Amino acid sequence: TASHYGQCGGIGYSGPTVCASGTTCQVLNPYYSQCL
Ligand SMILES: *[C@H]1O[C@H](CO)[C@@H](O)[C@H](O)[C@@H]1O
Repeated sequence: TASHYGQCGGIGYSGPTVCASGTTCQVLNPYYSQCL
């Protein structure tokens, strides 16, 4: 799962896009999306 304050789903990020319970993937920039 994506981590809190970690990148959740940006362009190029092939990692876990689904956040952990209690956190939400929020796109801050097109390439940087942070799980808050
Ligand atoms: C927070 O941790 C997760 C794995 O638990 C990463 O995928 C994420 O990019 C960030 O390092």
